[PDB]
Amino acid sequence: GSPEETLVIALYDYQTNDPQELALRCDEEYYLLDSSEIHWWRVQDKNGHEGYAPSSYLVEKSPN
Repeated sequence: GSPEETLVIALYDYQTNDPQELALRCDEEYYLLDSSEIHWWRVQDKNGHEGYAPSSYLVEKSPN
């Protein structure tokens, strides 16, 4: 239960200022890709949209 990839939940509706960031929705979650880093958490939407996301305005969801 640690494929180096989990899901997160956006506490607040964070918007993207460029293809670099990923638009987040309140209550919604995304696919965590690069969690090892620390500067910025990389997330991916089920639509194939990825971008840097603030790990601060969100929390880990873990599998199951």
